[PDB]
This record gives sequence, structure tokens and C-alpha cells, in this order.
Amino acid sequence: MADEKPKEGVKTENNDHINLKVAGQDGSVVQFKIKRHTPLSKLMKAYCERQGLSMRQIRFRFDGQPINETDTPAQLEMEDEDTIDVFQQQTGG
Repeated sequence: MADEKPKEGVKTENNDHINLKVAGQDGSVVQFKIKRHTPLSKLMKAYCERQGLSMRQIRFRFDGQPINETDTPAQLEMEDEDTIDVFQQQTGG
């Protein structure tokens, strides 16, 4: 649990974190502060946990393009205080 499987996992990163907000057309919107190298999956699942949405039913979209939980804010060039648009493929309301 130290050199083979440490609780850190990630390399020694500096504190470069950005605030990404998730806003769904449902009206559900929340702001999340993650690291520039941290995957959106963290906020994606988190948003749904607190908003009561299903990750399979909904979908995250940013910059006009759909995003995946495996993307990072540094890949698609997400900036601080920017917003992600969430849509429901299926019904729900």
C-alpha cells in the first residue's frame, strides 16, 4: 500500500485545479472543483449522485461535443468556471 498501490496514485502535481460546473437542461446544476489532470468522471458520477440522475440515461456535453467520463479538462481544454451541458437521452420528466 506504499510503492505498489499507494493511496496517492497520481504523480506529484502542483495545485492547478479548475472549477467545472455541470448544468443539465433538467434544471439540475452544480459546481465542482477538480484538478486540471483529474478525469471528469469524478464530477460526472458526483453530479448524478446529488442531483438524482442516471449516468446511462443522461449524457455530458461540452463545447458542442459530447464528452466521456474518461476525458480530462486538460484534453478538451476546459477552463475554470466554465459549464458542461447535460441532456437526457431518454425521458425523466
